[PDB]
Amino acid sequence: EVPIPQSISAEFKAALAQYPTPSVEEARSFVPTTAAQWRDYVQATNKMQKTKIKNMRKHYGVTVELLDIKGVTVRKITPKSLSPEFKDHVYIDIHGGAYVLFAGLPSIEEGILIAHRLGIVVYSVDYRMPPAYPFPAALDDVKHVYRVLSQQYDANHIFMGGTSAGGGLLLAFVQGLIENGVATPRAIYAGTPWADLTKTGDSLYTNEGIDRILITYDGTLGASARLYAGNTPLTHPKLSPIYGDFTDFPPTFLVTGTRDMFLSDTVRVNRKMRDAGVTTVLDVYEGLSHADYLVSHQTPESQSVYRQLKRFLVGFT
Amino acid sequence: EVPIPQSISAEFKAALAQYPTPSVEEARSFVPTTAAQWRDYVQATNKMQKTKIKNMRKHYGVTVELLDIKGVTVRKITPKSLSPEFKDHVYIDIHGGAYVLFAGLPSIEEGILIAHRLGIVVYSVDYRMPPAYPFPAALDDVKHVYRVLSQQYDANHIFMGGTSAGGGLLLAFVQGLIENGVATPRAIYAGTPWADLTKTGDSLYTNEGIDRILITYDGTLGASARLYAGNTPLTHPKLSPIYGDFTDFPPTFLVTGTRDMFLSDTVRVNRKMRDAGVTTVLDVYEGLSHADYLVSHQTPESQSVYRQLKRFLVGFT
Ligand SMILES: [Cl-]
Ligand SMILES: [Cl-]
Ligand SMILES: [Cl-]
Repeated sequence: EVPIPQSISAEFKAALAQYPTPSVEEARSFVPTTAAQWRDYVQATNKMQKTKIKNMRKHYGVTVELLDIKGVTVRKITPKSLSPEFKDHVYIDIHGGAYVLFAGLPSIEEGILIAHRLGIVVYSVDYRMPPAYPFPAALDDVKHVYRVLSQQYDANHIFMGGTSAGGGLLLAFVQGLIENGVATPRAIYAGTPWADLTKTGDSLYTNEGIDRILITYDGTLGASARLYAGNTPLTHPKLSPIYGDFTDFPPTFLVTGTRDMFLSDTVRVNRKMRDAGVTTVLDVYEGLSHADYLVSHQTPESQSVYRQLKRFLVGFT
Repeated sequence: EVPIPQSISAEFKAALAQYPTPSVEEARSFVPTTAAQWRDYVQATNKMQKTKIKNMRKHYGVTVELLDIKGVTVRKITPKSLSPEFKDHVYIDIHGGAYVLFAGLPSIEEGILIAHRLGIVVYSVDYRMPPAYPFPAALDDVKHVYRVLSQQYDANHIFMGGTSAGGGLLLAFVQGLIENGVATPRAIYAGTPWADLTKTGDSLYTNEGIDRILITYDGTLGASARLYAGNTPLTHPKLSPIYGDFTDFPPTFLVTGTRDMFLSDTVRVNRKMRDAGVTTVLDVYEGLSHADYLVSHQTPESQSVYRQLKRFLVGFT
């Protein structure tokens, strides 16, 4: 069949060995259909994640300050020391979770890694999600936070980033800034972005059962897309920003992996950006699934992701 | 459950639909193990490729001149229209063919595309191959041709590129220049390089039966590696340049695709280059198999490859 990737770090090999190869069958059949089933999936998953966040916060020694910005919950994450290159810049993090998971403290996982590994202050947006708040609630929240932080720091001193759903939301958001004539962030990061909610990217098929994190589109992933979308067609560019326009995008850093089910959508975004004359850096990791650099963040591969992101953003300071 | 990639061009869809792709079992089914077999296989395959070349020549209207450079056959390819930015620059092409295919006129397939689409004079090296001339004959040939051309043009006015085996050979060649303190070419291109002759890259397993050009390692591909290597262990860095040092490499453009069995080798090379401070641009195409931009060159995808390569190299003139 398929061995653990032989050329990856021994640390990452150990990480992969410790999860059983989960079941495509069991992932496909897991689909909430009632309000109580969605609520409990979300609440139980978030409770599990909150413990990880507490440990990470203590480990890296970051401060986490709970704010309200124009009615949006935001957590400001400050590392023990800051990189001099990022003086007077800040980073706005848009978390992932397939548009249904990781509200509250669980939202700040990547935000902690960014703050600590880049040495930059991070504002992680705790945006609204279905079932209660489907599209466009999350987009409205990001807009309202950016309007405040852009006035306080200047657009050209703001970096933004997000993984997975947060990456897709970010692309949709920047598309909206551009079509409304509003100044964009200096540079952005999209980690394995959910750039198309439909089952269109080839790797959704070919890395089914290979991506150890997403596993398949056909269970909660597609169902989470439909819940977020409501009666909006899934090809609407603010749901699926691959279908929007990338003209005038700020320089973008895109991360994915050879086993990632969102490999295709990440490279589709890269291609459409380059065709629009956008500056991009694509960084694809051997052997890596969707967001593996988050899931297994104490690996050389994870360190590499944030090292290369730092080098990229430093270039625009 | 593996549909034709839905977002690729109509032209590339027609190309994939109409191609009769061998099963993995067929491609394993057999493999030359004697002289009759290797010579028969090579001749038959080369005959078909010769047809493609004669037709591409006619279609693109390039001029081909037959050269002998220190006993090495080289074909000089001049397009009907030259790009002004490439005045006094030339390109050296190192063809692919798994180190056994496409000697003779068949060798110039990518050289034609490069000459026409970049508008640059191309020297395509017709290097010696097994079974008659195993490693290091091809590498010696490239060495000889570069010495003469570098004298003629200056190294900073030479670009070099290669696809598949030719890409691997070019990486090995450039490592050798650097360890001997010899001035390297200005910038280089490696298209889906064979950077590791062992079955190590994860995509050799995961894109088995998905990559429509290579299909599987475990047929003629792995056999061709062993024929080329002879009794040299496959991890020798001049066979498998992923195991060499990429420090001081010139800026490199790397191309691959999400279905490519050499996706992994390509991104492994990219990661070692970036870790060694090398400037790279990585361009991954949705839905594309090994060298699909050559096999199906009359597609928007293929045009995009060379458009992006041209942009990259023009930046270094
Ligand atoms: Cl997610
Ligand atoms: Cl890149
Ligand atoms: Cl080849």
